[PDB]
Amino acid sequence: DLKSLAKRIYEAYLKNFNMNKVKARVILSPFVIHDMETLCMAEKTLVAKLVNKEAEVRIFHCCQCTSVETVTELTEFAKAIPGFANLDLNDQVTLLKYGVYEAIFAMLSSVMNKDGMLVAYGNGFITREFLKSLRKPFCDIMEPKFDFAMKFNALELDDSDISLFVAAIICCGDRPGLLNVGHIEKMQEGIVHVLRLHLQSNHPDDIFLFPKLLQKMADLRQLVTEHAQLVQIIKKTESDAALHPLLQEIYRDMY
Ligand SMILES: O=C(O)[C@H](Cc1ccccc1)Oc1ccc(-c2cccc3ccccc23)cc1
Repeated sequence: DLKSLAKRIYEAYLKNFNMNKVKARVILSPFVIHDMETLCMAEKTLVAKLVNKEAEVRIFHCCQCTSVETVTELTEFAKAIPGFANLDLNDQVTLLKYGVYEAIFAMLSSVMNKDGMLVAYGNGFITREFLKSLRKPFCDIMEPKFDFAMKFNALELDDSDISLFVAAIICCGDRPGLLNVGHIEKMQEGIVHVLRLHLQSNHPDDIFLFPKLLQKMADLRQLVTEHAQLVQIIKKTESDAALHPLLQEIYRDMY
């Protein structure tokens, strides 16, 4: 009843996300981008988009491409959440608008380790060092995300846990401008119930796992606000680039 919903959500997650934590950890052992030199050759194989321009922009263009891919996937996933489809159109869109970036960063942790992160479906590996060497303000984009990932990854969740977490992020009753707050809260109530009990079953060796995750939720909301603004800065300060149209609509006057 509760069990089943966890199965249905986990399977939806498995069908709809190209990257998951089992597949990432397996990979994490091909091509390393660690300096401007190795970056260029990376751009002779991996990235088929910009295919000069300032290195900082090339990098984060490639990053926004993946954001958009994930927004697509999160939409597919959400449709498979029992009940989601039945929400008002405008609500489904508002939930995803305010939800996707929080969920993006949650799942990004899966491909990050203390050295760097998998990129482009796990065929690239850009070092944390390298990113930290990019000119301001670009060297300050990914650092807070690695910070979050190291704390998240310490909880040692698996995909079954993550799938329910991501569902709970999306189905959140307090996003600004919802119509049927009542119904979304009822949905949230159900999922969060399943999540807490699931964590207790799956990880009986950690009493406080569920509360730890609620704290991570708080962390991600702050992480997203900070990201929105640093994005805002870069839009004003740098025009050599341009933000993807779809991301422009998501970022718009939210936080
Ligand atoms: O939001 C995102 O998609 C990423 C963060 C992320 C990283 C890795 C995986 C998932 C998400 O942040 C971005 C940061 C910077 C730019 C960007 C690039 C070039 C020109 C720009 C001009 C103005 C504003 C922003 C510009 C795009 C996305």
